[PDB]
Amino acid sequence: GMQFHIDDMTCGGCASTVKKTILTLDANATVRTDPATRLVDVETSLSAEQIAAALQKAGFPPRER
Repeated sequence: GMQFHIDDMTCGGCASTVKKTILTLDANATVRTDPATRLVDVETSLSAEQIAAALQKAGFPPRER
C-alpha cells in the first residue's frame, strides 16, 4: 500500500482524472480516492515514484505518505 496526498484533487472530477491516470499506467492497480481528505491509496507493482511521475504530468503533483 502506497498513499499520497494530492492538494490539487479538490473535487470528484479531479479524483476521476487521478484514478484514470493511474489505471492507464497500470490496469491491474487498485485506487481509492477521497475528496474530503485529498488522499489517494494505491496498490500497484509500480513504484511510488512512477505513480507520482504520472500524477505530476497530469497536473496532480502528490506527496507520498
